[PDB]
Amino acid sequence: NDMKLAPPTDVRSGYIRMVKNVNYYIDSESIWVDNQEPQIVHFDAVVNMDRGLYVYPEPKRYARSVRQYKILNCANYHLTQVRTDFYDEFWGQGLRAAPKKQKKHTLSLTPDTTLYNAAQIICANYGKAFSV
Repeated sequence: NDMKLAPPTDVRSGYIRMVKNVNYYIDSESIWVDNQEPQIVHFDAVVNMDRGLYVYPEPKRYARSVRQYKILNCANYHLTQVRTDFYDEFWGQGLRAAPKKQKKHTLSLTPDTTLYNAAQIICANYGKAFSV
């Protein structure tokens, strides 16, 4: 209490920063385009946080960041949250802790949100070679 964090303002290489959330990044190495349907793209989002989350078995230990596995369908902008892991270092690495069960859901993305601008960037470089 309150265990606040000052998240890094220097962007680690390979990480693509979002406009709306300056602590929300796409991990560039993790991007995988689907072989069967090229419009489907899998990627990790990484969030460096404001406040340590004590999610670990040992409660002296707090996560500095989240790594979330996402699946994006560039045709309809449906975004599936697959998975979430907690890391004790920034940039989704370090000692890992995951929730007891994974909450999974698919959203239909709308304009003017962080996830939707993420999609715009992904689908313009990954699904296809350009935007429209």
